[PDB]
Amino acid sequence: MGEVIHLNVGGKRFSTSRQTLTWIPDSFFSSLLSTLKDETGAIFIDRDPTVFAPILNFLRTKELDSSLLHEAQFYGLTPLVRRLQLREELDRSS
Repeated sequence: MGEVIHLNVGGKRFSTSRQTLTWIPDSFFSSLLSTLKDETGAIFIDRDPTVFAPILNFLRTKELDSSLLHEAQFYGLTPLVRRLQLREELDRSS
């Protein structure tokens, strides 16, 4: 049961599950999977992959581990955006 989704994000390859990409509703991925594919049949995402790895690992693990915030906003990853903004609030000295 389930579906394996292969992604090509600006030339860097990732493989994940449909579940991982769709637990956040109304996101970029929600729409994407409701498209452009490369030679290999992977879904192509025309974005810099530099911070995609930490985005993907958040979607997998539901825990964290700025450009990350900006990409999370682009992809419409609501809880990640929130937790990143609150991380900033936590650090405030004024």
